[PDB]
Amino acid sequence: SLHPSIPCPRGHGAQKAALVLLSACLVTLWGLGEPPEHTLRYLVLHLASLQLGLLLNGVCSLAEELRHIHSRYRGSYWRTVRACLGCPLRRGALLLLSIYFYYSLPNAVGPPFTWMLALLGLSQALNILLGLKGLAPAEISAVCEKGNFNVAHGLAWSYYIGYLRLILPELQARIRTYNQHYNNGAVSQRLYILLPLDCGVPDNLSMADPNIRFLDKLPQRVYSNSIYELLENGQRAGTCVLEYATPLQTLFAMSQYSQAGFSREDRLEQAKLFCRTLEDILADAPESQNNCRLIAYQEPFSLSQEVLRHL
Amino acid sequence: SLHPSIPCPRGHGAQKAALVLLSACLVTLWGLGEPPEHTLRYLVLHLASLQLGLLLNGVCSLAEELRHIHSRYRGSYWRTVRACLGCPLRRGALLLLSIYFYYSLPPFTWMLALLGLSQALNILLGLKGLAPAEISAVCEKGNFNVAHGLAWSYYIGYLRLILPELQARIRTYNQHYNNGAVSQRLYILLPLDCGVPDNLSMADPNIRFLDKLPQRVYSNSIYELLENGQRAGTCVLEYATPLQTLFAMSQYSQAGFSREDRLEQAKLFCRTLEDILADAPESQNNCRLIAYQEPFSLSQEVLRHL
Amino acid sequence: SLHPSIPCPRGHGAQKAALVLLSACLVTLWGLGEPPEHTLRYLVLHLASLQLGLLLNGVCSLAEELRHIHSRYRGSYWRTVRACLGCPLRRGALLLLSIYFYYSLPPFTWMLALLGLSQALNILLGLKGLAPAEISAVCEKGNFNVAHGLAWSYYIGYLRLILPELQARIRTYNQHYNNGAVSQRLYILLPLDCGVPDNLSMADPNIRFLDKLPQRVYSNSIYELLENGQRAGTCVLEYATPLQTLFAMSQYSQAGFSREDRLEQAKLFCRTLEDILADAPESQNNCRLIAYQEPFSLSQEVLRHL
Amino acid sequence: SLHPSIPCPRGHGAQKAALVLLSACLVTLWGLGEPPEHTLRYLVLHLASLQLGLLLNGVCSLAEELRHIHSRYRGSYWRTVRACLGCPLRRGALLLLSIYFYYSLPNAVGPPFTWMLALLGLSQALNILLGLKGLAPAEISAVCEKGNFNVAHGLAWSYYIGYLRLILPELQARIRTYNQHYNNGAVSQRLYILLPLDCGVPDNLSMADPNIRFLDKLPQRVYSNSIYELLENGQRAGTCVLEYATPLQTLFAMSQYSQAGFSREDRLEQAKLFCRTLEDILADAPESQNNCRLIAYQEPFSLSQEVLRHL
Amino acid sequence: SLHPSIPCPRGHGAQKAALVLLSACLVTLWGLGEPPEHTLRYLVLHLASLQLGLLLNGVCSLAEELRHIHSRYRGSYWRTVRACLGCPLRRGALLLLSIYFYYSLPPFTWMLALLGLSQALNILLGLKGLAPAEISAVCEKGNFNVAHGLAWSYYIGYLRLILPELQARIRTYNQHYNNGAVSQRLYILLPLDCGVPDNLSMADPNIRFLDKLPQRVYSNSIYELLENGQRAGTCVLEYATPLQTLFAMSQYSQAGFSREDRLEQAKLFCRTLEDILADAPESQNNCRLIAYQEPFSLSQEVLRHL
Ligand SMILES: CCn1nc(C)cc1C(=O)Nc1nc2cc(C(N)=O)cc(OC)c2n1C/C=C/Cn1c(NC(=O)c2cc(C)nn2CC)nc2cc(C(N)=O)cc(OCCCN3CCOCC3)c21
Ligand SMILES: CCn1nc(C)cc1C(=O)Nc1nc2cc(C(N)=O)cc(OC)c2n1C/C=C/Cn1c(NC(=O)c2cc(C)nn2CC)nc2cc(C(N)=O)cc(OCCCN3CCOCC3)c21
Ligand SMILES: CC1(C)C(=O)N(Cc2c(F)cccc2Cl)c2cc(C(=O)NCc3c(F)cc(F)cc3F)ccc21
Ligand SMILES: CC1(C)C(=O)N(Cc2c(F)cccc2Cl)c2cc(C(=O)NCc3c(F)cc(F)cc3F)ccc21
Repeated sequence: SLHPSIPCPRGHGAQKAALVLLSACLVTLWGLGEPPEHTLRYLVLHLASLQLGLLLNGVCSLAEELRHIHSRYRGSYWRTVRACLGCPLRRGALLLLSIYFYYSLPNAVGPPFTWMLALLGLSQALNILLGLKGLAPAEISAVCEKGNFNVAHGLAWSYYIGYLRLILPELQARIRTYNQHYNNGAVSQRLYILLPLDCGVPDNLSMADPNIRFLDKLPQRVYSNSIYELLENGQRAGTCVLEYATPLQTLFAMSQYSQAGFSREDRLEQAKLFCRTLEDILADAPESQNNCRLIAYQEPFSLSQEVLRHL
Repeated sequence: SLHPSIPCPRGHGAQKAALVLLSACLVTLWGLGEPPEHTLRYLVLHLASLQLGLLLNGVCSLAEELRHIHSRYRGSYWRTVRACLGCPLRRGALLLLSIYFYYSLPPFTWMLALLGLSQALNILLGLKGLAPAEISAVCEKGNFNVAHGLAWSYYIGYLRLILPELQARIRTYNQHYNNGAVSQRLYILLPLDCGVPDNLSMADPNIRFLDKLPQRVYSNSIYELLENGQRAGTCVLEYATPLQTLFAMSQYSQAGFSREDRLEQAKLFCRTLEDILADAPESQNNCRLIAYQEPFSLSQEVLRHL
Repeated sequence: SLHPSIPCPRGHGAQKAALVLLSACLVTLWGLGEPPEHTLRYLVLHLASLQLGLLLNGVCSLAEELRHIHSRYRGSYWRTVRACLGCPLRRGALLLLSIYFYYSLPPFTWMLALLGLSQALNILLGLKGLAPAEISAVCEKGNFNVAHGLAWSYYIGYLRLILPELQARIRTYNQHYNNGAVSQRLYILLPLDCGVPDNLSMADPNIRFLDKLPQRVYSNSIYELLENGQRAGTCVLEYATPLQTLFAMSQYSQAGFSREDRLEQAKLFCRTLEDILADAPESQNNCRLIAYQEPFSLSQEVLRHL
Repeated sequence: SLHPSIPCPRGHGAQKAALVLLSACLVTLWGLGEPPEHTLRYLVLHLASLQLGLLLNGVCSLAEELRHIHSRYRGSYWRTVRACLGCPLRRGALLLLSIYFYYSLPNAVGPPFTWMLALLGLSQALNILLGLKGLAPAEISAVCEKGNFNVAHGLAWSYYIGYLRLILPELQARIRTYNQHYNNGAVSQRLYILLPLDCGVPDNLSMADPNIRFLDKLPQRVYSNSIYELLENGQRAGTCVLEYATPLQTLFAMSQYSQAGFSREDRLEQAKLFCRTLEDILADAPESQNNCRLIAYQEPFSLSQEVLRHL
Repeated sequence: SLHPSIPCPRGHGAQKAALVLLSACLVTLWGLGEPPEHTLRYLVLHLASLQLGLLLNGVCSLAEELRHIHSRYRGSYWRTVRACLGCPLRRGALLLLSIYFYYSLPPFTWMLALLGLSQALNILLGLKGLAPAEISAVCEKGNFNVAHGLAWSYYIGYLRLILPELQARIRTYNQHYNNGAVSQRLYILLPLDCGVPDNLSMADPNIRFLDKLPQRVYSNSIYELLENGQRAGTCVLEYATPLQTLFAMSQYSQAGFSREDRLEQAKLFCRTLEDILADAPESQNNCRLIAYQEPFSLSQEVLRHL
């Protein structure tokens, strides 16, 4: 909600679509009136074949993982087996069910047991070699945003743990001291962290818009926060402690280099994700309680207008 | 390499396994000896079913992304369809070819309904789950890991700004004071357990603080290294704060960052910091990384690198 | 009564629902008018199958606790069997009667093997899930809560030691001072959001710190109760520290305790603390519990109870 | 590990036994060689009946949870439905599967759809009213321990957050200062916390055993901690900051009161669980960086011997 | 956008031309409707002949690089074979498959000898020469250009080191100058004709040299911009010395750098310099590129950008 261009967390729309598709398929099956015994047997055989294919792919992965057991898996074999096949005992039970219900049940549509196993191994080898069973970017994004497999996650958490959680307490006291000592307008008691989505972070904040102009270094493990006054049609509508977000600058510098594999599309994606994650952390932090305000913006507009409307 | 516990980049053992499995499958198919027209039809049907399942999964993902199209994909349907279904042209051609072969190769709509029901059950319950090893491999290949971002930010923000002047400051200190020669390399420690005391001396009594390097300010601390009570050497010891941040991430509940994930990302962070510092112009053998896993004397490990 | 958003203890709505379901079942069996012998035979068979499934689940539980027998049950097999199978004599008699009826009522070993397989599948995959509402009801009934312990500790540890002396010290401060006299009741605030600032001024500027009560010392404070900028009274304001403890528990990842559970336990803590203080011999209406949920004027809410 | 009587966390042995039983059942089925389609159909129908019974139980639970919607569920029906029927879409899909399979598949042993529904409703009503489906205490304890549904966990976390986390940092400095002043042996730099499993906590630690005697009050929120010395055959072999665990005292007081429903067997179980939870928290917490040691004991034995052996 | 004569990056017009050609071929095949077996056999034979010709060309290339194996490829035969034969596995499989079709489809040795002779004549006389358009496309695809190196060196050596301090020096001179403030940007001139005078006075009398910026001895210059004989502003004009380097390169005979190539590389240099400066962190709109070619008024062109 910081900016309309920042994505929201993934919902359960896929589950709802799956439920609707299941209902439609059930309605079609009831309408056609085909025998249900064949339907159940074929569905069980299909699921058994899928489980056996997953087993074969997991074994193929285990073949390479066995050389990583000493380093990535603390020298334990059951850990590697679980990482290759998911839950060990549940998958084993599913495999036993597959074996029992394929070696016994009739197979009108499907190969015989050992011939089916050979053909399925051939198909799995073809999938591994040619990469047919790949992951579309939607699934990769969902996995990344579910298990927190990102770089924006790391950058935002580092920003909170290292810088914000350290200056948020003393910020109010220092602002109050500056207001009391110097009787020359008023200063808002919240640091406004700017979040340029396009990751364009100049070293000089005043160059973003001439209205934002530096006024004074806020008096004081040595944090220097330059305060800026906001000119509205040439008149100072107020002043505030304003600064950029350095993780966005590090994201941009990551995109510049060639040892990152981090392109402009990925840079913008991570900028949006970092802004959202920092919003979450600051919303649910004890230090950030009417203390700091995030101002996310994408240049298509003047910065002073948004800073003032948030003021 | 950096440490025996640090996982080396993934090898091609999966390709060797695929080759072995392909050889075994060819051997057994030749042994059984059945006409290949039936095999071809069955395999084409299998790929057709797999492609139809992928299409249904993409349809569900499209229904999910209908509410994120305007923000994630700049409000363009082409990007959303490509994200949910892979490459548009390639996947579309593959699905069309599979459908044509499926219709040509000898119930017609009943099979489609059964396949749709099976895919809906797979998506809802989650039978075809992604194994943790596959997820880790994909994330590492695509640089979708937290440690990569943390290490790159560490290099860009702190290392790149102090390494050029570290040698100059060390030389100034050496020409300003003597015995006691400080090493010209920043010995960055990488404790894989991620338990970092706020002071080196607290972590190990064999390590003593000596002085502070001359200096935004960048204060560095030169430490005394002890052995049997005698000073063996002095180096600019400095913990890698990204590991402390990983530990704090694992502490909080909002991160969803488990201890096993913490150790794995510590290993990845050390490895990618090695990779970054290997080719970094600012790194000219003036910064040596030390990785140690307590099952230990830290001072002995530091000296072994001297 | 304490707050509209605090859940009252569960009544017997499930009993009414069961009665309605039983009445509907009687109505529908009367409507069909099926012979009762077959109905009874099938009901007994279903109950025997459920008993056998419970027996197999208890066998699996006993296999699990065979290694815990030394600690959980002090090396006693009888207690282990009772824990894994409920009442020993009653469950044993019920299982024996069910087996006898199943043998008498008209495959036998095939059905037993299939029932064992079904129970193994239920235990492995986890089809027989537990409803979260049922889990919450069981926890509330059997005191398997966290807020229960939190509130009992807060009452026993702190309230029980200050409530007798709070009125005496309030009176001492009243006679020491002059005319609005401080209220002789403790207005313990209970912010259900669990976000407690260290100072009341930060929570609400209209509330101001005024003085400290005279004294193993409890430094209870006396605050200015400003309405429209004028002091309408004086009393002792004191946050509930178990709320801060629950907040810190929700913050950490080593608690298995989420924000939804945090609000749930704040509700339960307020409810059971009020229940304890209602019957507390030390409490003689000398401490008034004030609770609120932020959607708010704190000073006006406090003045309402004044 | 602290004491042989403290129960270890539940392992996956239950699933191991389940897999063993499944293998035995599969072997038995293969030996009998009954028509596999009959077995699969019967299993599907049994699972459908179980799902329908769970649906009826969830509906009955909702019938009482709906009156708590305004307070316990923040006034939302979706929350109540989710809390009564588990995951909404997954449970709905399972229910639709059960309905479709029962309405279509033949059943040699099984009532017709409406008559089966009536009989299952009667059985569910009987189970609810009479409590026939009695939850054995072992599974109740397993669920409570898995989901942190025990007062011991809350008391341990409160003990850590309120008291230990505020004194453990400065404890080392205070002990070092006291050692600097009074050179009259040396005091251990680790706080020892006594855990009486019998929940018998006297007000004075000295009266617990003659060999333990209070020496001096450690100089400093008043965190006055009394140091105690150990009389090994009349000699002060060691001295340390020793005190009881007040959560165990509160547990004993709870057991004394009749308004807690907190019996003696439950008191012992909760004492053990509190000890183990505090062990875990101190093991992983940063403040307890080899700063505190827990001495858990149960009187069937001298306390001083255990304290010395831990020293 | 920098200049009308600056070429845009190569598009995909050839893809559209191929689409039109394919459409015409499909239309004529549908119109004629000749049997497809002969068409397939002829096309397969033609493709196999093309593959065999490429194989023979690669064999000759390998015979050439048998002496460069130890210099260009560090003494590894596999890299040399890949260089002379494209992707090893893909092209090897293509050649094997083409051979398999060629043998399967029905003299044979005479055809192979004739194909070898045709390849020998193609290589010796260079019939399959690379048109300059294809060479330019490959160079712009793989970034094989003199302009690329020149612009990258200009950015990394000069612009990246003077863009930051230029604005500070300009601000100092602005709060040092009594009388029109100088612009805060570097107005780099990019004369596409590459005829650069040693001074701006010779370029146009309407532009006057005024002063030297305070100072690495970069020592930029500030000029007077005369409009109608009166000063309209002052900017830090500064030629692009890589253009002079390109001109001097074209002058000499050892460069192999004709005037056409000189103009092409000047245009490419300007385009890639703009591309680099667009994403350059040091560029904060403090350096405005100016390009101009006489079919001209330099002073008016500079005033337009103000
Ligand atoms: C960013 C690189 N990085 N990635 C990861 C992962 C870890 C690190 C890392 O190690 N950084 C770091 N370590 C230092 C140690 C010393 C020293 N003397 O030892 C000196 C340094 O440079 C001053 C140090 N720096 C760089 C600057 C750091 C701290 N800092 C930040 N941080 C971030 O923005 C940020 C981005 C991301 C992502 N995560 N974070 C949080 C860390 N913003 C600041 C704004 C102001 C201002 N407005 O004035 C002043 C600051 O510094 C004053 C505090 C100095 N204290 C710091 C700790 O205690 C000793 C010295 C600010
Ligand atoms: C809270 C953590 N925790 N969870 C469980 C379970 C057990 C404990 C625990 O161990 N607590 C504890 N033990 C101590 C021992 C010493 C010592 N020197 O030995 C010193 C301490 O700190 C001063 C001790 N503390 C913390 C302070 C505690 C008592 N106290 C509380 N109570 C709670 O908040 C609370 C929350 C929940 C839930 N349950 N409770 C009841 C305990 N509110 C207070 C408000 C004031 C004020 N502003 O006026 C002053 C207080 O105490 C001043 C000194 C009184 N003391 C002196 C020593 O004897 C005991 C009494 C207050
Ligand atoms: C839903 C439905 C009816 C369906 O559409 N298919 C696709 C399909 C084929 F794959 C193959 C042939 C026909 C159809 Cl029609 C399917 C498959 C099975 C099954 O058991 N496949 C086992 C199996 C193979 F068939 C080939 C193989 F190489 C390995 C393997 F392990 C069950 C039900 C279905
Ligand atoms: C696994 C297997 C073979 C099994 O062991 N039983 C136990 C059992 C009975 F319950 C009932 C009779 C015999 C057996 Cl033998 C079972 C039941 C069904 C079934 O459909 N039960 C519907 C159903 C009822 F019959 C009575 C009722 F009150 C509600 C109800 F919902 C399917 C498969 C099995």
